Amino acid sequence: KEAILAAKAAGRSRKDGNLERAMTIMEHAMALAPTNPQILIEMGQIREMHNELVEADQCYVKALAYDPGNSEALVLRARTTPLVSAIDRKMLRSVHDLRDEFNHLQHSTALRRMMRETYFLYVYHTVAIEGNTLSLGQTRAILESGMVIPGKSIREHNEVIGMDAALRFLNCSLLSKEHDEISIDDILEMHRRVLGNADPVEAGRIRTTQVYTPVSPEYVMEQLKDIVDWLNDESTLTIDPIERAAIAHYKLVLVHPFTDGNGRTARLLLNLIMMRSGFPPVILPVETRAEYYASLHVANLGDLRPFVRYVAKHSEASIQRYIGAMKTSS
Amino acid sequence: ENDPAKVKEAILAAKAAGRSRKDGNLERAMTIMEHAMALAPTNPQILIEMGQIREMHNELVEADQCYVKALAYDPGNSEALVLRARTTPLVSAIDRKMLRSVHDLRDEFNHLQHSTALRRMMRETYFLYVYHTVAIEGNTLSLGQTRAILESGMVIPGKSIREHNEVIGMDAALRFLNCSLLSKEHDEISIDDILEMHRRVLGNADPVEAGRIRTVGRFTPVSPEYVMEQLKDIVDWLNDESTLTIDPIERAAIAHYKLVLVHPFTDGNGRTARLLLNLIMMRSGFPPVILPVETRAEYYASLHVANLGDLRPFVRYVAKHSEASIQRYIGAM
Repeated sequence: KEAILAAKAAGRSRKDGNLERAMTIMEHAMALAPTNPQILIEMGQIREMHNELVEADQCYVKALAYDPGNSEALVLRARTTPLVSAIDRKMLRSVHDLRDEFNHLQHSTALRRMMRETYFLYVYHTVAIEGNTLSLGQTRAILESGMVIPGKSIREHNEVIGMDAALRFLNCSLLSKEHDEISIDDILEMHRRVLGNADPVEAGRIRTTQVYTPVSPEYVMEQLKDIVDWLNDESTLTIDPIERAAIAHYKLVLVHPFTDGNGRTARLLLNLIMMRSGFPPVILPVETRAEYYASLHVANLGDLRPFVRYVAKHSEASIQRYIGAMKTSS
Repeated sequence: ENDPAKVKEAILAAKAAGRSRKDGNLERAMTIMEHAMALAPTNPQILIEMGQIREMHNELVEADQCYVKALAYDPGNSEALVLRARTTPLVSAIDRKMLRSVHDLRDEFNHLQHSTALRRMMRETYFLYVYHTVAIEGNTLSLGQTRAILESGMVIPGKSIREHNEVIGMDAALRFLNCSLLSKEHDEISIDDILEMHRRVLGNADPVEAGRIRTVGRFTPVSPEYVMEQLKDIVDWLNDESTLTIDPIERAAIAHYKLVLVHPFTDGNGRTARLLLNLIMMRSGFPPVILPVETRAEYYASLHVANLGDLRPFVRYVAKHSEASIQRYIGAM
């Protein structure tokens, strides 16, 4: 409603009134105002006034997605986009050189720290982000002792077990160098181990219905082939590894080829890709769940950049955290 | 290599006696030959003697069993051969009437009129079946724990996750058996039916291996093509009309035996075999057949004898216990 697109004009000369007042007005605005392009635009330039360029550009993109042809949105975005592109391009450059500077030594307990603790960290987070109520210590207990944890459903245990299986397959098959080509049967097998224990009838099997902002119809095998082909194409080595990974996750989640287990397998694929590219394990932490899902939402509006920024953020914070570990361990 | 001397003097003592007076008799001879048995189970002389003692106490089927083992352990042993020659047609008579008795008791199970007391039992029989069939394979979950997991969706903490998954998987397989493989529209038993049962048996506990057969420009004795083909031979034998003319119980025992010997899966063979047994028995109008874990030894003992060439003890075993099953339902009314 226009109570506050009208006050969006109150916030128009509040925006050319130079005040956190403008911001006030735009915030009560936004909280009450969903997909209305004028409101998004106003919010955008207000953000831009607070030197939030990428957030502003985001507002403009959402406005344009909800309203194709909005020429004010068009002229604002036309100006913001190239800036956002430079910024993102060495966001990537930065995480990459921080990666090259990770590869500075082979110490046995870099093996101990990294491999072991980040393995359990990985499994924990990947199932927790989907809603699993297991703790890290309980996840670890499950993998090492295989006894049952009090208060938890057999389904949660099984999600953990499945993930361990999938990870092991990934490591002892798809992460060798002799395995230079990623097959479609490999994605099927990853899903089969991911979901096997929790749902044996559906694990490793393509869905045979449509799901309820939609997802691709059951034309489905072809897109899987597409993904596989794209991964093995030589041109795709010229793309930034992180963007490559994000795009894999995105393609798979958008195809949504299984009845369940799509997200876990997508993060798995992401992780596979960047590990084959010399990166340590990438953990998308459960505390950032909201951000994660939020950015995926924007990805279905046609903008993959929030998600790329997300994956960048967390592979960088990950590597950064390891370094620090070594530095303290002196 | 060498039996202990005490066995030897057991045999020389027993070779000069066994007569009908008061300074020997039965259990004088028997206790001795039994201590001997306890020290040398595979000694043909002890088996033969023990046998003739059994025959004297009107334990014909057991006597015959002794002779069969003696001849199997000692190929060409004619003492065993002639003794068996006397015992065999009698035990055939005995067995045939056992089977007849079990069959008439099955016929009177099917005339029991379905009530709300019966469906109670039917439902409880799921838990009972799953418990026994997994306990036999070594699962340490209790009947109460099994029931709690299947009926209440509980979980026993501090206990193995794998055992939970085995319980759940078996229950799945059993439900599949009842709601797909018993519909009269099915008739033939396909290879996919056995595969589907295995896929449900092992699905939760070991998903990578479930419904999957264990796996020639080099040496190899095993081949997916060869194991698959042996399975095909099994199913074809099951659906062939000639084999419909044999007693369902014997058909079931032989099925169990054949599957266990091909052993087409990396694991879950025994469970799937008991399942197959049960499927066959149910399509012939029997209630589920529960081979109780309390009788585990007997179970394997009979299977032992099967590998010596004699499927009769096993047949007698499954007959005994389907009779106890039907009896479970009959007696509860």
